[PDB]
Amino acid sequence: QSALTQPPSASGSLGQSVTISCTGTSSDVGGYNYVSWYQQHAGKAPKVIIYEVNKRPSGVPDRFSGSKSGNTASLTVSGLQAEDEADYYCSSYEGSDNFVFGTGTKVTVLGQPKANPTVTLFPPSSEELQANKATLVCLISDFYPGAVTVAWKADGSPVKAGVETTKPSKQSNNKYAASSYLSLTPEQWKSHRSYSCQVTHEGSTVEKTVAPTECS
Amino acid sequence: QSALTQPPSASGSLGQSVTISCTGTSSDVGGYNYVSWYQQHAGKAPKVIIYEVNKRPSGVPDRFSGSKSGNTASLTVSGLQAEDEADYYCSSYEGSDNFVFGTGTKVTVLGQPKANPTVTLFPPSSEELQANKATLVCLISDFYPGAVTVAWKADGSPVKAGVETTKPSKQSNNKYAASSYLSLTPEQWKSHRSYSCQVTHEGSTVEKTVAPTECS
Ligand SMILES: COC(=O)[C@H](Cc1ccccc1)NC(=O)[C@@H](N)CC(=O)O
Ligand SMILES: COC(=O)[C@H](Cc1ccccc1)NC(=O)[C@@H](N)CC(=O)O
Repeated sequence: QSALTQPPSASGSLGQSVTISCTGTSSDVGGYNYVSWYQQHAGKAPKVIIYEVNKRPSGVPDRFSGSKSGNTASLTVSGLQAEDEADYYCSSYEGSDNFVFGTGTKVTVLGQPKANPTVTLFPPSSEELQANKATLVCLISDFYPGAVTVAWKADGSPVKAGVETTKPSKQSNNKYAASSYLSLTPEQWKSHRSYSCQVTHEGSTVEKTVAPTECS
Repeated sequence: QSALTQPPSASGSLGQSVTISCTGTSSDVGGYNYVSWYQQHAGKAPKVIIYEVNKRPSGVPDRFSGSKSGNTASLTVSGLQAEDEADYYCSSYEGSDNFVFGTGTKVTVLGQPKANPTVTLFPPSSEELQANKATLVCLISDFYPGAVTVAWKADGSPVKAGVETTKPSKQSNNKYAASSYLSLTPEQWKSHRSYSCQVTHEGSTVEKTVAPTECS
């Protein structure tokens, strides 16, 4: 019926350790030894890092370890790293082949070094302009925290109009990425001098420009 | 690792009957009758919706069926109810360590017409190769539901590492558009026949190839 009361948040520090614990009743959790832990990364397939309460599949490292106490098991992670930022779930065998999960926890490894973005501007394909099209993409990546402001200007004065930015998403490196594209026209692209993309991240503005190259 | 595989998106309207797949071939023993189907709404904890190919726990409406087709675990949400729009995972238990998890299928009760992705592959601008670096940006715009799958190949052969994908973000036209990039040294760049990016999205599989002919 109900889930296994799991806290909604935790916080650790690079090298430290954090114990995420979920609780239930003496019917599902409290009765057996099948309290397992999952871990999916921000809207992405789950993964198992614990089973039979205190155990791990031949992949999860030695920082992962949970153990059942009362009617509540609990996982803890030391050697805390940035890549550990994620939502964890707790399961537990119920009655008639029934399995129950926790209410979820989102652990945030604090103390994570701050990064300034790396803006890469791109000129329309050698083939984009062949189909009578032209769109520029401002690749903002490798930055942290996860908030940024992307802006576009024409030959010098604002261009805001026909610009689509996307939310910032974590990468494989535990930092963020994010693009922003402009849709021009070969003609709305040629009849100019230089377009530029501006990325303001934590009081640190970056700004690359672009000009037409004949070849690619 | 992602042995089990499934559509990026599977959508329909009310009444319809979407049919998610779990074609986790990867050959396997081709005899793992333990396939589960976790349903994961947004902002909530997953939950076994079907288990053992086709067994259903207490609760689950008959609207759901489960089955293995040679090497294909499928699920069907006939009469697609509104409250059925979520992410639908799938799995097979292996070696008590290998809990392989599908990749996730996000159902969507159609809210607007279907919009296929508009991928445009970008090569590293000359000025960038003038900084001893290459970045290939794959821009995917104008689609729906907001669920895409991106693959990378260098010379036809997959590019399993160095690739980055963003998370679908609604555009001003409420049409999703994500972006994927692959960072590589000018050498890797120049040392390959042609580079290709190819997103997935409900049947269609548009792929764009880019050759390293650059001006620098
Ligand atoms: C997979 O565990 C089992 O084989 C089944 C339960 C089950 C099977 C398939 C899907 C959900 C639940 N049996 C068990 O887990 C039991 N061996 C353990 C217990 O009674 O606590
Ligand atoms: C029915 O719920 C299950 O499948 C669970 C957990 C699980 C998690 C992720 C992927 C597959 C299985 N599986 C089981 O209980 C069994 N596969 C393990 C056992 O028999 O002890």
